[PDB]
Amino acid sequence: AVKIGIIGGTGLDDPEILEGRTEKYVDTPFGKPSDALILGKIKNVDCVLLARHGRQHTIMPSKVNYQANIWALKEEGCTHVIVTTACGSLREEIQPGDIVIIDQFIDRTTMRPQSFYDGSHSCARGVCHIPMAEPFCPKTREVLIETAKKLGLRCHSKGTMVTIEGPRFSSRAESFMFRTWGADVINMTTVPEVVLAKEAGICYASIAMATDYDCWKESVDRVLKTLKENANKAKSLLLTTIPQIGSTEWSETLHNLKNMAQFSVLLP
Amino acid sequence: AVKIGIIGGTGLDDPEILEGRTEKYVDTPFGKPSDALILGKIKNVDCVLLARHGRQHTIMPSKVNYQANIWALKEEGCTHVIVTTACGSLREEIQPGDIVIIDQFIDRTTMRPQSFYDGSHSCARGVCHIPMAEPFCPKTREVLIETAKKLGLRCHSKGTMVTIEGPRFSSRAESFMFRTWGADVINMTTVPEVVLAKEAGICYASIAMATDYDCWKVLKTLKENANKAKSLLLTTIPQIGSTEWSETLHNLKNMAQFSVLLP
Amino acid sequence: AVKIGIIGGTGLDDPEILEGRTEKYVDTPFGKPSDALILGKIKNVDCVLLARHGRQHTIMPSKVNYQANIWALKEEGCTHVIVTTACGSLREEIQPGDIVIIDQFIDRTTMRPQSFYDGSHSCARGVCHIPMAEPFCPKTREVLIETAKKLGLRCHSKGTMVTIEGPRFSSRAESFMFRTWGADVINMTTVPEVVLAKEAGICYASIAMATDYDCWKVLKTLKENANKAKSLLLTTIPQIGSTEWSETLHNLKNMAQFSVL
Repeated sequence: AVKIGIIGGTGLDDPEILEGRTEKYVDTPFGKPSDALILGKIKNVDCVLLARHGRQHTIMPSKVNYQANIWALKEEGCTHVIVTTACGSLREEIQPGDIVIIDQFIDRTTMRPQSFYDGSHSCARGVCHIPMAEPFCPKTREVLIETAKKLGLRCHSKGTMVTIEGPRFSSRAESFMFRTWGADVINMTTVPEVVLAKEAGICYASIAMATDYDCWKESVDRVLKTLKENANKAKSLLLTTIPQIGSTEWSETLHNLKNMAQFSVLLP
Repeated sequence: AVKIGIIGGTGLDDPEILEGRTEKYVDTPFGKPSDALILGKIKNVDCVLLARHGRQHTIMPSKVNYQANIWALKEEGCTHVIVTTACGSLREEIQPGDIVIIDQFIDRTTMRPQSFYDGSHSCARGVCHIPMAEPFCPKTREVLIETAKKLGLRCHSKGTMVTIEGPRFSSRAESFMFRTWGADVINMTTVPEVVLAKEAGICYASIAMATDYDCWKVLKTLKENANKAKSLLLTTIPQIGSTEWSETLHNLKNMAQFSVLLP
Repeated sequence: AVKIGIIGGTGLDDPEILEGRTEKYVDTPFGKPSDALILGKIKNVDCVLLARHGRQHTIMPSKVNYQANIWALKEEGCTHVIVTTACGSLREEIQPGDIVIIDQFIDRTTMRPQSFYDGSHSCARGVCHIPMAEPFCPKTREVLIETAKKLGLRCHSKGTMVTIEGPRFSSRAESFMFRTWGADVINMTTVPEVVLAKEAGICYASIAMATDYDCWKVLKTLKENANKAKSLLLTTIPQIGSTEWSETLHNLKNMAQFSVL
């Protein structure tokens, strides 16, 4: 019995994707989420859609309440969270329009809370050191990859996302430097989203859409065109991927995530 | 009608550079600037001088009000902001006493707001993703570069500045690490000043003065550097005032306005 | 005359270490330290033990009040602070159970104040730029190195620590990239602890105990490390007591004072 959190970023602020949709506002112990939860369905599978930046795209990446967002999805009984993110490419072979099913991340954020266990909440007591060797759910990633192959989508099977604080773009020096650190794509929103998802014991996976090369590489209209196409690629990828997920067993996987998440907490 | 904002850093807390000096505190939606603005002129060019750390150098770099400093200068009607910075050298060929007219930076700061568009000020609404592929004004830089040449100053034409949070200096491991990153010089104040200037649509350039090599390899050199930097400024500013800036300024403002996503 | 501050990290939250335990809760202009200072002696050397995370290990690395901790140890008269840290290893040659008398750090923290001189406390006036070229006391590190040999402990003589913000662990890609930066071991507590000890003019060194390989490549080896660290401390501290320091502290004290503008 699965329930799929879906976080929609840039170009997917308010996407018509769910059947039988209901609007639901919640509060959480970490504050309010970016916008109403959108309860709904794809084929037979229960989904919950949420606009990372709010449905009018009014919340900058530094100010996204990632804690509230993941907590609200957890609380609504989500088993998976699949997200999208418009990103810059740091690699010749990752072309504008390409999907990257990222497997790793490099944190360059500085102002964002990264744990539920901050010692200030009684819903999250103790000190948690969550493991990050494998931040993304490999089975959910496997299905995303398989399904994009089916759809005939240009797709990369792994990649390391460097997440910057923003809101500014990179400098050229930084773009070049990120390359030397082994980053493949860049954005402002993966961290700490992915980190909090692990703490919450939720299978998390990210659909990264390369909207353009970052400034290392030697037109707004071209970028907005790429971005709109990318959004439609991502929409089908989700529409086709989510029913595949709803047709396999997950209690196996989910028991191991819930355990890694409990076992990272140190009691007083 | 240019008007040059000038931000004095280490060694330039309280220089006497302007004619017809006048002084006033000013307010901004972002808080108090580091100190009173000093108004005055260099030849026929209107200038605004501001001490980055206060005139008594009382403000540490993580505590500098970058937003108010740049907003103040903008509201005063500045077209340009030319700044000095006392830096360390990460490169053998950038010798103590050299000037670097930097053209890139790497961010190592952790505590500083980098945008006016934080969602909480009526004067800056929207989400702004400002491009930083080319963070300093190349045209302002080019005049600085040419003027340094005419003055016979040891001057490098470009360089990448790594801005650390501070106020502590870098470990030796860190200094070596920054070299592997392609950093050329190191300081505490370039980020976010430079980012906020672009968001403001002001032409920004930075005269960086190597006081020493960083620890991978003070006071007297620092005094000589301020005097070279002051000379560069006195000679550059009348050149900026004698050339045309409308298209440059129009390109900056358009890029900035284009960066802003409204509801 | 010397007095040895001792900060105990993970596995050393409340060690049975000092002769004649006297419990002293203090306050500082930066807040309360993680817990009571424990006063005591080891072979006639005046010591002050402190639990980094509190005696029940309740405070996470990001929330440790490093300013209150260093300041309290300093007011107490400490000439030296020797600390323990439970770390990950980023090198094949640094195995679980090995000790590393670290000599460098790479800062990867984001949330943490790294100075006393913040312009808001009158006990610490002005702008201070503390040199960090040699963050750890070479004198104190040597004594620790010799003793560890004398004790039969696997021990590396130098090493660069990367201090990440946490509380999460590193991703693989971060862990590979730290190696290429030149880090050898990875923790969450060294920075700004080391930095504040320098400002304070106190001799600082750190016993880093590798509990595992970080993910580029358990609870048992931690308990064993704890023991090895206790030993190293019990034996190291009297050697320091029976050596001369006047010149070292003078130079530390002077560098600290000349860093303030």
